Amino acid sequence: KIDLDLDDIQATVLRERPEPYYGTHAMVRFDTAEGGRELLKRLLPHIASAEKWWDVKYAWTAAAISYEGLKKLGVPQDSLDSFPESFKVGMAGRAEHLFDVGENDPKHWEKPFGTGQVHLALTIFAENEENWQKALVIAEHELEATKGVTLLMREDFGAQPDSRNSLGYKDMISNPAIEGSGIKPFPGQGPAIKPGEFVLGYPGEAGVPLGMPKPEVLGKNGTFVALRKYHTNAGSFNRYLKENAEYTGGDAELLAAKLVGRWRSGAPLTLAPKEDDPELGHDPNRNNDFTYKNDPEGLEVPLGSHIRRMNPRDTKLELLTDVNIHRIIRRATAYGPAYDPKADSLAEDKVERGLYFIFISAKAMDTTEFLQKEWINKANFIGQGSERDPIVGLQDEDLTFTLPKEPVRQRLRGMDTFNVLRGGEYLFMPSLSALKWLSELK
Ligand code: HEM
Ligand SMILES: [Mg+2]
Ligand SMILES: [Mg+2]
Ligand SMILES: [Mg+2]
Repeated sequence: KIDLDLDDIQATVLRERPEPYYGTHAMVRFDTAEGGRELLKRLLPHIASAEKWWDVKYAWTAAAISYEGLKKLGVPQDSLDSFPESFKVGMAGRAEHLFDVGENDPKHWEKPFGTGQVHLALTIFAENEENWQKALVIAEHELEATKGVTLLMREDFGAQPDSRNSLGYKDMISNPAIEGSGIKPFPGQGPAIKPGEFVLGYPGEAGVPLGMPKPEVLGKNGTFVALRKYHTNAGSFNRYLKENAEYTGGDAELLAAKLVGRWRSGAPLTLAPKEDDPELGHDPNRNNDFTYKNDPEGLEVPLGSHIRRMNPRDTKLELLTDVNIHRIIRRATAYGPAYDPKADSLAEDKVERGLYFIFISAKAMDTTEFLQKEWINKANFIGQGSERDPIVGLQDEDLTFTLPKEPVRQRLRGMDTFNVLRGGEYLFMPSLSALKWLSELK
């Protein structure tokens, strides 16, 4: 059944990223309360809802608002107080619960981020360059027309060869299935998570709705967003694959597969353990149909590989854990020059490429802080001590990655931080009704 008011929920909460994809991220500041309210009234016609999210849509526009954004809009103090504390503090201010330290410390963040300047994040997704522009010109026009707001930054994304990300992996394969979305999960995508884990106003896994913003028109059919921008050091990554390829029989593509858990083509190593299977990788009805019940030792998908860290499935962990409450919906967008596998100079790390991530969840701040602190930058849950995620963890050359083989558990060292945080924000992705309410304040 459809249990979700799809016509009130923003499209981005349920729509997969288009294939191929083009778009733009835009960070906006509200100079005056009335400027903010007006921008929303002008954008609101162009914010698509999640109606028939399984159908084709050549472009849609998303909007998500920071605490500072809500404050400036004039949201009353008793409504501001109903948002979680983490959201109030903002992402930079919560760096300690995110292990955003070292290279990722907020003092190094790119300009708009981490300062409270970002009030409104606008994202345009599109499947061809023509509808990207059509929606872009519409966005730019309404911005120009709104005195009282200024566009802080703007960056285009997508147009990647074969849609691969900034390290050449097929991304956007595994996202949680939502009970009540109207669509049965792809094989191996189950189980359908209770809808209140991802949309406010609805029961979660524990049977009751999560704490949500007040009044009901502001919080219902909304959700929370963790937006993070990374810079990718593909030079360092490439040199790492070459240096350590001896440990996977000279095959650098197998080593790239062991660090993520999937070949760059998308095939998971549980379904393609010895050689790539690019047709498997491209097929949504095949590329996710697996668990780890027959791989308890990480011989196929290593325990500390990226996808297995982020979604352990039936892996035995240290402490009891309901994986269902630690899921996140991801929208990844690669930006910058396309990834090149032969490029391994030091200067390749200086090419401005990377990823934007929009992580969506009714408790997005909690789950992002949880994943960052417990499953990316530690390995106690998998019994590998201080090993950290090879793709996005804050690496130290003397930390290791354990690559299980026959009959020896090989250890690798000398990793650099391959994806460096350039900034981020905790945002609130409001319902279509809540957006209208915000535009009619005061
Ligand atoms: C920063 C650079 C990152 C890169 C290059 C990257 C890349 C990937 C790739 C290639 C996959 C496999 C494709 C797929 O399963 O859809 C994946 C899966 C996943 N990643 Fe990341 N990712 C990054 C950051 C993050 C972060 C910060 C998080 C969470 C805090 C995250 C959470 C996940 C999850 C939940 C999955 C799905 C696992 C599953 O259901 O099997 N990723 N990522
Ligand atoms: Mg949307
Ligand atoms: Mg490259
Ligand atoms: Mg960059």
